[PDB]
Amino acid sequence: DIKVIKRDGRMVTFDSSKIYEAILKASETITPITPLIETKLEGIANRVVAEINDRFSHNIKIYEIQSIVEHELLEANEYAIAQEYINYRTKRDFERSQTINKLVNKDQAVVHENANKDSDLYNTQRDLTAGIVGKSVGLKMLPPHVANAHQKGDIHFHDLDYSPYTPMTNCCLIDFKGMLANGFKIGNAEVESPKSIQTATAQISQIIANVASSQYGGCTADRIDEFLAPYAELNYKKHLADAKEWVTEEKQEDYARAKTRKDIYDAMQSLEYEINTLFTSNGQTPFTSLGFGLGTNWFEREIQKAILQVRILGLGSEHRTAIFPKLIFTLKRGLNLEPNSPNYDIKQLALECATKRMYPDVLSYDKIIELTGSFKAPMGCRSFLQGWKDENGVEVNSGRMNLGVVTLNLPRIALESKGDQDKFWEIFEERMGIAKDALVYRVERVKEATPANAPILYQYGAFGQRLRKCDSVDQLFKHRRATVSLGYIGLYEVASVFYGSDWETNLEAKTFTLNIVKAMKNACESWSDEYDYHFSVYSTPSESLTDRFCRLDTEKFGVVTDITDKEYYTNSFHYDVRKNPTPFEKLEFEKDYPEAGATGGFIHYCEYPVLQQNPKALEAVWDFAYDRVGYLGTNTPIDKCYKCDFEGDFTPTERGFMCPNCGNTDPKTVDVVKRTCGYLGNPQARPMVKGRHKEISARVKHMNGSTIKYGGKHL
Amino acid sequence: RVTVNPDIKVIKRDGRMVTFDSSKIYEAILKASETITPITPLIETKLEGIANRVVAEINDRFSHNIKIYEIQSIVEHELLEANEYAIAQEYINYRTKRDFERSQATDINFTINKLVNKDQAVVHENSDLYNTQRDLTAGIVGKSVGLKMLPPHVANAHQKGDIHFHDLDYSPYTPMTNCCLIDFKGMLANGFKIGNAEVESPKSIQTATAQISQIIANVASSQYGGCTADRIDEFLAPYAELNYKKHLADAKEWVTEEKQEDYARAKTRKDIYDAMQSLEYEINTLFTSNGQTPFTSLGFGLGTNWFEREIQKAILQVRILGLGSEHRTAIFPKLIFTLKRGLNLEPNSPNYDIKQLALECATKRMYPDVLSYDKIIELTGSFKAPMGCRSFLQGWKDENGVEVNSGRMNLGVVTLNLPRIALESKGDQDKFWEIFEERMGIAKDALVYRVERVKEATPANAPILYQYGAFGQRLRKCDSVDQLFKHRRATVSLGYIGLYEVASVFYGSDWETNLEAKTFTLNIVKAMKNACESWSDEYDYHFSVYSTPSESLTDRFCRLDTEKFGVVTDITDKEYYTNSFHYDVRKNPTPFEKLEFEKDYPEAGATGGFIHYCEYPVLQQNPKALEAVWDFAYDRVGYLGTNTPIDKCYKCDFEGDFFMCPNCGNTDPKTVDVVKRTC
Ligand SMILES: Nc1ncnc2c1ncn2[C@H]1C[C@H](O)[C@@H](COP(=O)(O)OP(=O)(O)OP(=O)(O)O)O1
Ligand SMILES: Nc1ncnc2c1ncn2[C@H]1C[C@H](O)[C@@H](COP(=O)(O)OP(=O)(O)OP(=O)(O)O)O1
Ligand SMILES: Nc1ncnc2c1ncn2[C@H]1C[C@H](O)[C@@H](COP(=O)(O)OP(=O)(O)OP(=O)(O)O)O1
Ligand SMILES: Nc1ncnc2c1ncn2[C@H]1C[C@H](O)[C@@H](COP(=O)(O)OP(=O)(O)OP(=O)(O)O)O1
Ligand SMILES: Nc1ncnc2c1ncn2[C@H]1C[C@H](O)[C@@H](COP(=O)(O)OP(=O)(O)OP(=O)(O)O)O1
Ligand SMILES: Nc1ncnc2c1ncn2[C@H]1C[C@H](O)[C@@H](COP(=O)(O)OP(=O)(O)OP(=O)(O)O)O1
Ligand SMILES: [Mg+2]
Ligand SMILES: [Mg+2]
Ligand SMILES: [Mg+2]
Ligand SMILES: [Mg+2]
Ligand SMILES: [Zn+2]
Ligand SMILES: [Zn+2]
Repeated sequence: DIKVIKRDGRMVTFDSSKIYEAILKASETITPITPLIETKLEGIANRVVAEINDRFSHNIKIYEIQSIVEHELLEANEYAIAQEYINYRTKRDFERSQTINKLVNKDQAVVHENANKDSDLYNTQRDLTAGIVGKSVGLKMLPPHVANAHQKGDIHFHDLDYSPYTPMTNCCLIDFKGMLANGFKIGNAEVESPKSIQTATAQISQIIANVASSQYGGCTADRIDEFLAPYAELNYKKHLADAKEWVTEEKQEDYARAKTRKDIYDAMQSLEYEINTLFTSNGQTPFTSLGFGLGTNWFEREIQKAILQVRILGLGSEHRTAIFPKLIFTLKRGLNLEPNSPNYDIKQLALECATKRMYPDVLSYDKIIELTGSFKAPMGCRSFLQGWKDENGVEVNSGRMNLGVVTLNLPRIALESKGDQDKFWEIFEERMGIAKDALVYRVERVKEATPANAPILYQYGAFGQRLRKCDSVDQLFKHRRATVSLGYIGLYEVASVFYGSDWETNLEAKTFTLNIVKAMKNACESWSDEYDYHFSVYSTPSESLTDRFCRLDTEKFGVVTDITDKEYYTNSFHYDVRKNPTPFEKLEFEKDYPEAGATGGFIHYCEYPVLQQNPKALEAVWDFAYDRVGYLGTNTPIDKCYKCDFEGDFTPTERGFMCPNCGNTDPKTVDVVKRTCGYLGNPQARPMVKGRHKEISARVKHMNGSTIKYGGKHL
Repeated sequence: RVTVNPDIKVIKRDGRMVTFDSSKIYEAILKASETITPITPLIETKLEGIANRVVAEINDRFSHNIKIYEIQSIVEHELLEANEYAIAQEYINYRTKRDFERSQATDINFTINKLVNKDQAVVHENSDLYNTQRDLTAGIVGKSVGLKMLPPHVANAHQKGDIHFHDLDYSPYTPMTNCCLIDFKGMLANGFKIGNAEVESPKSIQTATAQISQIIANVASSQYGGCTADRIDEFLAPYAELNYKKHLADAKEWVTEEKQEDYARAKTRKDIYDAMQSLEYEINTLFTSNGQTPFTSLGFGLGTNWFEREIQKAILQVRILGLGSEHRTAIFPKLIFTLKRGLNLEPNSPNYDIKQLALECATKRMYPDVLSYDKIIELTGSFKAPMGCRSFLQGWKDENGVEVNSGRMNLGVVTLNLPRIALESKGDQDKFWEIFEERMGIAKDALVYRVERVKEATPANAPILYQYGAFGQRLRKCDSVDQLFKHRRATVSLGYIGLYEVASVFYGSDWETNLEAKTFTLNIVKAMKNACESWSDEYDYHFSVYSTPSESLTDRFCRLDTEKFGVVTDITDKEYYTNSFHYDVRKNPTPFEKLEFEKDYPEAGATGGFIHYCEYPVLQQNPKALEAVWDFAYDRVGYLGTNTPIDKCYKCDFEGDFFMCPNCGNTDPKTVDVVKRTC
């Protein structure tokens, strides 16, 4: 290892952190450290070490290290941190021997957190430029008042990187049943109907990879155990015919049964791994959901079991938690909910999986039907289609899509209200009109698409009906077949402005938040009659919005107590994550909001401790939730550090998450899984924005218990 | 007066190694001083004393080369040692100003705002998928940024059409590499991380081929060129053997002892076919950010045992059968079959049955192309399949004396517009070699730049390549990627095109029979070979002569020359340039005549990339005729591709070469199967 020559002459040992901490001090003079800046600095620090060993062999001087640090800062295009580092380092060199320049424009004086030349994948880097062009051109395509409201922060026009630059749609339920049945053309090949479940799960992932790049939202395989089971019956028939030729007569049925079991497991094992190797143009994996649970026969049951035990096993030899696809298990009274039900053994398997992998989320078969008019898994994260029938009276769920999302900054309306609820509704009506204009423009823009733009969607069965190149894409959107999302956020903050930080026990406060949801549902019903598309109230995931709205409102209104001071906004109608109600009180409080009109999109979370050796505690919440809420997710500490074998809940810091036992943050040797919003995420692999990270750090547990499964060893 | 170590060379910012020149240091210090006070003899004495301390420190801190910023660091250091704080302040301020402005030429936010507003150009060509439409804007930005990053004389040469700097959409904006031979054998044996999964070694051939298609997808997004699975029948065989091992174990529990061996054999043969079927269909459903299928190749043929033979047959059987119910011809991956005397060449050879199958496949489809095992060894120093289209690695032993082929890559291509040089000569070969020497130097500056650019890549920019085995050795995040490029490990491509047009300028249309006309074209290849060998000794990367594929480059050079020189007879009047050294496409020599004429050019030094095309009417639907060409080619050329298959109209059921359809006139690509070579 190379030694370092100090300025006085003595030789010290190469301490790599002296480079990082130097760069850190220069960055902190511009803006406080964040998880995103942390990985940016660590990547730049690695390049410095690389250049040092590439340009020097036995020793290196201090000023030689300084010239590499400044050189690598300019090679990474970090002009703001470089200007600070160079001026300070130069000032100290002049002082030891006895500002220097200004060369950065207003837009380069800020640290760009989502752009790391030394850390990002190539396709991530090039797609970044496509998104900048797309957003810039897209802002001029919008109606100017809609574009102005987005820029100010009154509303949020979602997915500007993709829409309206392209007439892309949002999310959808892929009609896998129709596609796999008749075959389809994908890429250069036009495959035929699969003759086994292995070929079927292979075609599914290839369909997902294609759908993921024809739309800016997620996609779901609804009732996968049911449409996959016929292809697993082909496997049984195969193995049964093979048993006639080779196997003893007394063993032919056990042979075909045992081989088909392994085939089903291998097919779902392939679906798990292949989805985790797929990626869109930005380098990130596709946002995918698998829904299952309503199958009853042996093949449908085995597919359910194989999905869960694959997720339980984990990815690779380290058995890491699979973040994608999202698994959604359907609970149904009489099928798997009661201990006497035939599929109850699968419910106990899904309970084991949720205590080890957080997934699966659970749907209430009946409550979903009541809230949304029919049963289906949510499109992507949490978007629900409403009950809809075709011209022949046939119920149609899979094959339907969402056309776009626009979200209202509700806390802003409360902060502009100055404690006057009459002024709140006055501003609320104005903001609703802007959102209506934005949503109508989205519908017009998506209708300008052509079947040739996304053949997998419009021509080969993903949207249910196959169109010709001459047909209009609106044929699959009109008559309320497609949905349009009117989003919102921060009902807690809206109530805190008028009723204080402990309004949850105030009925008049609760009524206010419920009347806001009903008002949005009322307008959506009116818009749905005006334009004959299904507008619905959507509980927007706070993955990026919680930071953007809180950041823009802090500039406009300052540090408002309980609102902007915490640096995040509470998601939709959710309970204040800082308070600690029981999971039973939480679901009883929140259940009123989807019933009031928030049915276009919704979810419920609960924070548990380590539940791996206590699944019945989780089962009491699922059973309690069946009659009250439709979509329930389970959060439980399932992190793991592979340096000291610690398992539990990592301690959040200003830079991300570190091991509570040894302080390890290296994502190569830690498995940190947190619920971003609906989906799970790896905050050590892809760090979240500061606001999203603050909201995650503010979450308290809802039932007592230990957040440590394995304490770890002393290193 | 201190003398610099003569073993030290200055590495310019664009990668060029130049002679050390202490006057460059003195003049720099002088320019900073003149901004403060006029020069005086007393100041000169101080400035040349400082320059001496700079050269002494250089000799004290570096042994072989030194970068520009390392010299500047010493200049600023010694200025502060000499207590010339006024000069040092002016020098640092000016040097830092130029360093920032130089980095801002790679900034997107500056140029994207200009692209959408005022001065930057968008339409620069002289497509329905959304990801294609979004990728167009990424390439517009990349080409606009890339042109400002290149050395100015390289950019001017490219825009004028004197050279072609390949893949401006991707490099130098990103430090991406070009093509490679993926080291599948190392990845599959030791496991690897891909996406979010740290997968283990495959326990079956079905899992092996599934991991291959996913590796290919991830590699295809980490580079702008093709990738190749070399000797796929051989490294897949150990995984097909695992299928046999577990089938024989199941046979012991379910099958009677008399049938146990036949059970494991039959099931394993089916598993092999199913696995290769998946590889075929999964490759065709892959796509890069532009929506196109990644260019991929499978090389196979040298396997001998039962498992290797079955993998070869399965590959050819799947390709023969076609894609889908209509049995369309699969264009990707390219199949490259290895002929070898004693293994499958002559009718008595053990694998001759596979050659017969390959001949049937190449006739009914287009692929497999064939490689002469012996000729490739003679031309490239060792045996390996071409990376991507036709890029060949040279024979290379690693630091442990082991021959390495898979895991190596090409760093970029720059193609000389040779027909233009001939037209600029005005009939005088003396001016040709004069202009040829100049264009040669410009291409050298561009290739040196590409190597310097790809070395800026970090392992984290492409973990599948640098960290998880695609390039052989696995690097850490704090290592340099150059470890996998240097010591001639990676190749650099010097391209050319249009030897027919060049000779025709000085010798007329029918020069092929002129002995001195061919000697001239062969001297052009030899001049390129010798230059590349010299560049390889200078920079320690393998520069090689590359017969650039025509693609769209043959239209860019011809279109730009038509604007510059007009309609020249036999040159630009046909609206295309003949590829590299190939025989005139308008002339119709026999396959044996064509191969005898063309074999000299790889032998002359065009070995970094080459292929031989034969399009003879007798070869259509005639496996016997094709075998005559393969056999004749084995001892003469190294890489041969035969006829394209008949274009099929699925309506009206016509077969021919047609675009429209002679029997009806259909143009719908859904009911039409047209097969063309990508390169
Ligand atoms: N042991 C070391 N290993 C690697 N880099 C080092 C080491 N010590 C110092 N550096 C580098 C990192 C910075 O680029 C540069 C200045 O860092 P700094 O910690 O202030 O060093 P220093 O020698 O001035 O120490 P101090 O300020 O504590 O006296 O020196
Ligand atoms: N306030 C700051 N602004 C910008 N960069 C800073 C700041 N503080 C520290 N740094 C960076 C640049 C310094 O070279 C490096 C090491 O810090 P420091 O020890 O203060 O400086 P130094 O090593 O140049 O001088 P010295 O050791 O003589 O104090 O950290
Ligand atoms: N891995 C794959 N990915 C995508 N398509 C595939 C894959 N393997 C096969 N296909 C295509 C080829 C056919 O057009 C269609 C049916 O495949 P498959 O179920 O393997 O039937 P098959 O006709 O090859 O019969 P079998 O495998 O049962 O002998 O799917
Ligand atoms: N051949 C060389 N020998 C020694 N030092 C050199 C050489 N070329 C450049 N330098 C050093 C001297 C200065 O400290 C620094 C910048 O000098 P300069 O002549 O402007 O280089 P350059 O590569 O930027 O060229 P130019 O500005 O002419 O294009 O580089
Ligand atoms: N006007 C000046 N004031 C101060 N120092 C100067 C001035 N002109 C030149 N120098 C010094 C510092 C420069 O690094 C060095 C070489 O000059 P110059 O080639 O113009 O700069 P450079 O090499 O940093 O940039 P460029 O990228 O344009 O080559 O001489
Ligand atoms: N279709 C697939 N695509 C990608 N990786 C896969 C796929 N199937 C399995 N893998 C991964 C999982 C393991 O880490 C590794 C080995 O897979 P595999 O050979 O199926 O082993 P295994 O442990 O599942 O045993 P077996 O299949 O014999 O029961 O590859
Ligand atoms: Mg210091
Ligand atoms: Mg397996
Ligand atoms: Mg200069
Ligand atoms: Mg098959
Ligand atoms: Zn630890
Ligand atoms: Zn026809």
